[PDB]
Amino acid sequence: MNIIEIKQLNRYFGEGENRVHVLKDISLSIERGDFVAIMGQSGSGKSTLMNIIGCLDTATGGSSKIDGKETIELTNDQLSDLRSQKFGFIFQRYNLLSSLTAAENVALPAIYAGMPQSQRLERAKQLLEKLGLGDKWQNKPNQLSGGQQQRVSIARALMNGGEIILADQPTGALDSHSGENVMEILRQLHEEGHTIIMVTHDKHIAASANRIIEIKDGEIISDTQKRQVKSAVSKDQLMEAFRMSVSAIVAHKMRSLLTMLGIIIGITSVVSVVALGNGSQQKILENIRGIGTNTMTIFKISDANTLSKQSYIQSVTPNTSSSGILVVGNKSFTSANLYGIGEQYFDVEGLKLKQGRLLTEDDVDQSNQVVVLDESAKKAIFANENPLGKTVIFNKRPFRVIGVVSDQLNLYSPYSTVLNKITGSITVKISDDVNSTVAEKSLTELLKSLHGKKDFFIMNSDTIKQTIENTTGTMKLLISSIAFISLIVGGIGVMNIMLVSVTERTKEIGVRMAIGARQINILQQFLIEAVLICLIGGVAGILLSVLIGVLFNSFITDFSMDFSTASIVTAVLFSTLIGVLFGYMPAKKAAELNPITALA
Amino acid sequence: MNIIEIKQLNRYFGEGENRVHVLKDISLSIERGDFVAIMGQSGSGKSTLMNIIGCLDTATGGSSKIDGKETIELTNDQLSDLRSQKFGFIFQRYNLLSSLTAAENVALPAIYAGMPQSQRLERAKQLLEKLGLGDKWQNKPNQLSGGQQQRVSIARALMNGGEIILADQPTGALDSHSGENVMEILRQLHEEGHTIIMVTHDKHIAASANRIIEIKDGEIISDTQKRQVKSAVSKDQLMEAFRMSVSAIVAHKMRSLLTMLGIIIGITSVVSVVALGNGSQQKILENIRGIGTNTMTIFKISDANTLSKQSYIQSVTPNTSSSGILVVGNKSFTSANLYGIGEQYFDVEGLKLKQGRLLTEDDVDQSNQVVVLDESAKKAIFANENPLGKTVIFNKRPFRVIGVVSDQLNLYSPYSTVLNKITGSITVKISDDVNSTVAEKSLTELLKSLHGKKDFFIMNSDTIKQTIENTTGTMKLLISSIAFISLIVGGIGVMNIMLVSVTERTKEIGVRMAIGARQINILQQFLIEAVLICLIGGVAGILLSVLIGVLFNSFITDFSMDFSTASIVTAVLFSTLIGVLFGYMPAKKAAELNPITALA
Ligand SMILES: Nc1ncnc2c1ncn2[C@@H]1O[C@H](COP(=O)(O)OP(=O)(O)OP(=O)(O)O)[C@@H](O)[C@H]1O
Ligand SMILES: Nc1ncnc2c1ncn2[C@@H]1O[C@H](COP(=O)(O)OP(=O)(O)OP(=O)(O)O)[C@@H](O)[C@H]1O
Ligand SMILES: [Mg+2]
Ligand SMILES: [Mg+2]
Repeated sequence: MNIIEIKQLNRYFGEGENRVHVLKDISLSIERGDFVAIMGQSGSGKSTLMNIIGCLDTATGGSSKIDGKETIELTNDQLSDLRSQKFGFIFQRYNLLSSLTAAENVALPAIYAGMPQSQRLERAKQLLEKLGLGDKWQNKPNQLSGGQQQRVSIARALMNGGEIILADQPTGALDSHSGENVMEILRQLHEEGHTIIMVTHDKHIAASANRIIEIKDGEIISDTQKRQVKSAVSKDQLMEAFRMSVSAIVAHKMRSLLTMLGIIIGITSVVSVVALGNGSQQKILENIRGIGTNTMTIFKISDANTLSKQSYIQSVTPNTSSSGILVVGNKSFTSANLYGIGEQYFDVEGLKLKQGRLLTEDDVDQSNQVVVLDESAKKAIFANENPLGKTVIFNKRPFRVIGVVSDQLNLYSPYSTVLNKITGSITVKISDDVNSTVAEKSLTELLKSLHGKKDFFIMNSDTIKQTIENTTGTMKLLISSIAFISLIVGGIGVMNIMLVSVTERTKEIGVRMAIGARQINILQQFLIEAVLICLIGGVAGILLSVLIGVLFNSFITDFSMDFSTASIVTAVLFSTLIGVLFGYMPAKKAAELNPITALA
Repeated sequence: MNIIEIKQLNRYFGEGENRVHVLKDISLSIERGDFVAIMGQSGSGKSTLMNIIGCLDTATGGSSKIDGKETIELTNDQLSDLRSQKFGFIFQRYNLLSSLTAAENVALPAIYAGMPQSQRLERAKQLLEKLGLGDKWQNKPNQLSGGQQQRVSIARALMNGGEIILADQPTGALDSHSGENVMEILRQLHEEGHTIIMVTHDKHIAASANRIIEIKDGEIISDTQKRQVKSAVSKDQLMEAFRMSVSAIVAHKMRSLLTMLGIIIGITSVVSVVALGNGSQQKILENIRGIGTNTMTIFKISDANTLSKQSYIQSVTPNTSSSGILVVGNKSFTSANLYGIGEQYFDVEGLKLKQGRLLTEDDVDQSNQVVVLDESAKKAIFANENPLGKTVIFNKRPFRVIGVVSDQLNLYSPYSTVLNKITGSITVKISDDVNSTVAEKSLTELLKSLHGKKDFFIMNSDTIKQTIENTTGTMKLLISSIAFISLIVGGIGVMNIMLVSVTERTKEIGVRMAIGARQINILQQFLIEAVLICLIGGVAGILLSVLIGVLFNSFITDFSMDFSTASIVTAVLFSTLIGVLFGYMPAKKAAELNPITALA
């Protein structure tokens, strides 16, 4: 019976005193397959009514029903169908996508309908033939005249062959020839049973309509008919969406490259400060560990034998000293010290080999008369001359100098040599990883298991092992809070550049919604636009930092940038989960507001 | 004679095969004060010629002369004058600024002319009266119909009363009433001696012209006259620019807030990592310094007296030991050690006061029999009981226990007590700031100045003083390269958000250029927009970090975030010098391209 039925239609804009009554109790039924012209004075409400009909706006009050179905009660996808297949909208200001060619702009409504791309380009091209722009099918909107852009808009409206054609001043910018041809087209679609509702100011145009409504001040003045009326009788979706996203990204080279370089940094920063931090910790903790060791002085040799058979004890020394008199040259250095020490004593106290060698196993087994010299008691006795080989005399008893060591007269001989050839404790080096007060109570246990009840007045020096654990806690807090900054820094960095760049195309959404796209079709390409730009700039990131590391480890002597694979994951899994969230969120808020509101 | 003289005018677009010949050897003289209508088929070259006349485009070849002056040879400011005062341009697609009201859009050309704002709003309002939009003077473009926007465009063209009025389809979107009124206006300006060149498609409109030119395919077909023709007879600048910048900033709340929060971070990051870094260095270097001191053992008392009178020597100790036997209870600890030490020895070796007191001056002056105990030789002798007061017996000679100290049987008495009451070197503490091998050769000098030629076999331990200087160099590199990152991070952060947000209004520039603004008038508000948004987000920055510091120093036990005033300056002077450079650069590249090219 009727195709459109608008009863009691009201429409307001604005917020009193800024509010205006724009459509005033409009009641209009349009007959199926009619040709209708709407005329009126500039700013009377004509475009506003056209939008509510084609489901771009929605009225403040009153019913509007397409094929008798109330539009407000329809679902958001149900509406997006009407806009793809029921309506075909020629916009007043033509609303083309500026990055697309003419042809591409025409075919676009037919992606959301889901026709194969080979068919689209040929049809779109034929629509531009019929309308006179077969010449310009490759031109983008801003390479066309206004009247050309207008005809591209007309083409697009005709692309999905919608039953109803809403034409809002479709000849405004065109000569009478071009304008007639366009009327020719519209007339033929009327003849093929389409329904035409056309806003116009030119009367010659309005004559091609059988019905002519006049609007003034939001109300309906005229209603004229020449005759009576005739009676009436997601898988590929994503392949396409991906293609959309890519050309979208290539079209906006700047926005894209900056967005992606935004994420690149918010990775390489976080990663390069985690790896700078752990590199300087290695060196700082090492500079401390090399200042002296941590040991437990027990102040027989089978005790110190099995003491050395742990993994929580790294080295062991039997100890025994001697107070006596040395001789070299004429000089006779009185009250010298000959420390009878173990195989591994130079490990246990971390003394470093300067010159020659240290006490081998053969020397302690044979009670060899060989002495390793203290740096200070080496230079004093031998001036600046090689002391290797040359002899000393401790208590009228020769000793062959076999090497020199670091500091903390001191002389180091085997314990077997001092208990055999000079006179007749047990120190252990507690491991770096094991806990200090654990081992103080692990050694109490493990030795008392060798019966002897005492004297376990066991002393142990562990102030290095303290100020390591003390400065590892400080270096953790530093690296941890520095990473937490640099991460929050370049997450906001991404959010800014993302929030801007996507909201910068909320009109592009409003167009896509008006020409048939369904809510989710938006979210498809805007997710794909994000992930595609996020996991390129991710890959760029992880391997840009790598290159920085190589540059740093090359030029930097002091410490090495040592990476963490945990940070790499964290930084990437963060900087994309944030960039995708802020690529989606704004696109989704756009696609869900009324197309016209998006269009401004 | 003539006002416009166009000889041999050619015009191409595009790059073969994409290039098109669009204006073909056009020769057109227009007579001063004429009323001219240009007609033609859609896309024949009409708008293109209109732009070259009004100095928005420039021709590929051939002359174009306004009042006989060749336009290409004019200077860029000379052109910006013509656009403010010679021409008044009604654009085809109306090209309003969307953030301005109707009135504001109309007056804008008259800021660059430099009329007082009180006069502008009243005139702009009157132009909107004459054209029918006195009702809507507060509406922004996107609160108007197309025909309303059109009339706002017309108003603006008439605002500077330009002699020539280029009107590109100025009735396209308006009813015959509104359109006639507009023709009424244009006719009256013709009557007041203005010159009118008007592109149109409507003939009734073209009849109001005395001359009617037809263009087709870039060439001139018709030329008709009804009659012959009549013969012809920076200081405030910145105040305004500032106002422009502010409303501009308030209009773009998002772009602005993000840009400014962009700089906020690129300060607070750099500053919080400099201050985290120096805080953790303080603690790490302290944890090292407290592990032991650096000293120079000289191994009489007036020597050690004047040795202590330096600022490169912090404390001094006379030294003398004793090997003997202690007694408490029945127990009799054999070969104990009684170190005869100085006033300040517990400073010199950094031993810390546990319990009671240390050797006062009165004790060393009186040779007091009082002993300070080693942590270990205190606990061993007195189990877990207070040893303060209670007596020991070193070599059948009482000693009153006066306190306890840290470690590195050991007993500490005055040197005067051991050289008087027990038996009958000089150690110095080299200062933290002075260099170590300097003082080794400053003490050689300063003591030999006390005659004595030797024995200056002076030893000194300074491995702490090494591993501080060794880890200050490592902590410098860390803080230095971490600051260098976080700084480059949030300079690019600013550049991105700035580059985007300003290039996002290159059309706004192209409009402003077409309506009279001079090149520098652009740079004025875009500098002011930057500095105004940069030195707000700077202030926000310096005092956001301050608040973070207070939060950190509150909750964090371990080390304190200690700020640098050098970083604060660096970070601010960087993040604004970069943001201003990238706020200016793009605006300036826009303002210097042809207005039409900017308009797309
Ligand atoms: N950047 C460009 N690249 C290629 N071609 C262009 C470019 N700019 C304009 N053109 C072409 O030059 C011609 C200029 O036509 P013009 O803008 O004068 O149209 P018009 O006569 O004003 O149309 P209408 O009557 O609808 O207003 C157009 O046909 C257009 O295709
Ligand atoms: N967001 C808004 N706020 C306030 N007023 C608005 C808003 N949107 C539209 N209007 C007003 O509602 C009216 C709608 O008019 P409409 O868009 O139908 O003009 P039109 O008849 O199409 O004009 P033309 O004939 O020139 O195309 C306008 O007069 C406009 O001022
Ligand atoms: Mg309209
Ligand atoms: Mg035009």
